[PDB]
Amino acid sequence: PREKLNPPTPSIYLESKRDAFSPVLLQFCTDPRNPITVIRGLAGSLRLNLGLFSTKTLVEASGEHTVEVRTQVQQPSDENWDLTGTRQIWPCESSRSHTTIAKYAQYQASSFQESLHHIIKFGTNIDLSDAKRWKPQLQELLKLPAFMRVTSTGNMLSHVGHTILGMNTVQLYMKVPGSRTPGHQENNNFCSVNINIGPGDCEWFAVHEHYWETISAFCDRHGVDYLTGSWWPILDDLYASNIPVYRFVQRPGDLVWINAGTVHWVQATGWCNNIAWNVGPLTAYQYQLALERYEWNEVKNVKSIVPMIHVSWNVARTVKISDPDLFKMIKFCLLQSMKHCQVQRESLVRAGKKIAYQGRVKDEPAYYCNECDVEVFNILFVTSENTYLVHCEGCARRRSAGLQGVVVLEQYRTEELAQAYDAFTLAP
Ligand SMILES: O=C(O)CCNc1cc(N2CCc3ccccc3CC2)nc(-c2ccccn2)n1
Ligand SMILES: [Co+2]
Ligand SMILES: [Zn+2]
Repeated sequence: PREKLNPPTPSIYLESKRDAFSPVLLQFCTDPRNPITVIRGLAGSLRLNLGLFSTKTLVEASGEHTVEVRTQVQQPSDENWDLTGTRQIWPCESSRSHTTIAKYAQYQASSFQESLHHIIKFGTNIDLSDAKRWKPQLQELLKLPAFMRVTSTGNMLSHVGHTILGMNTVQLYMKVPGSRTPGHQENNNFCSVNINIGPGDCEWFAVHEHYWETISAFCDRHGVDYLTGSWWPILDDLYASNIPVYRFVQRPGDLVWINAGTVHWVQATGWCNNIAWNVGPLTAYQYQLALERYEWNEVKNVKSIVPMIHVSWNVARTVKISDPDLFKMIKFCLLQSMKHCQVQRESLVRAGKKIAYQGRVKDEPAYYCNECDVEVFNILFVTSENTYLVHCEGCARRRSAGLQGVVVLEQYRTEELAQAYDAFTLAP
């Protein structure tokens, strides 16, 4: 029906700072039945100074900061045309270039005044990770309830132990009308927090995680990579497949919570800035979706930007988990991980290959394979290309000389993992 295919937007209006900090808010935002939530009056209720994220303030703060520009043809939010302008298509291609905040600002400001073109420029992926450079901005985001913050005990990304750019650091987007964010799910299905600084609106579209394989099938049919390509759903295709589509406007000061694995796309209707980062709540729902996308990525040779094995061990070492469903999932992941390390050690020892203990140091990143981008946990196959390259076991073995010239390192002895694992118990 027309009613079921156009579901109402899950919405919250905070009348007070107290309601912002209610446990009811966290349960509403993370409810699997709410794929996306818009929190009206969030900035006002928390007295957030969003002026700190105004274009004028940003220019003064770091005018020469790099902006990744996406050049796009301006089109209505429910349209994406082929080159002839006669039919709708899924692929939504852009050109990628670079400029500065100061220069993008002048373009943003000048277009805004002139309104008082066919081709537009979208200022993307602006990196607000530098804690000194963006101190007042980042400090302002400490006013949010804990579950929404960049860093918190209940956020899996706060147990990584190092920076994951754009996930546990804030990204800024500077927009003019028509600036288009193509359809996607977040890295490893992690939740996202997005605030419109404004002065104008953003239009949002979203589909429940449940339907993602159908959207992936459309992408394949229309010649674009679902996981890594740039695409814009044809709404009529979605409706013809009985897929409900959420549609709403995000006004200045409104916070959008993108729940785990929600497929979403966005278009600026006015001139505005957006800020965003990811959160991974420590729930069975989020953890399951994170691990299944982790496994699917490996099938499809796509890098998992969240190193889920590394993360699961860190969580197990420090966090008390009381939910039996989530505990079981983490416990299983850890046991599989120990077994996988063990198989590698045994085959290395059978081959007569030496393993050196390397250990871990503070702030050390998690490693990925240079050839296939898979997470490489604990047992590292290392080659000298000063410059060292890490490989997974398969790719190391595949080298023309096999393991000749490859040094194998171990970052955690069996006993280290066994002791961490044994201490990880279900909390009362
Ligand atoms: O419009 C907004 O306020 C939110 C923008 N969100 C974006 C924006 C964004 N990009 C800027 C938008 C854009 C425009 C045109 C082509 C490609 C892209 C992708 C990079 N990428 C991502 C992304 C990437 C990987 C995993 C998860 N998310 N998210
Ligand atoms: Co995104
Ligand atoms: Zn590999």
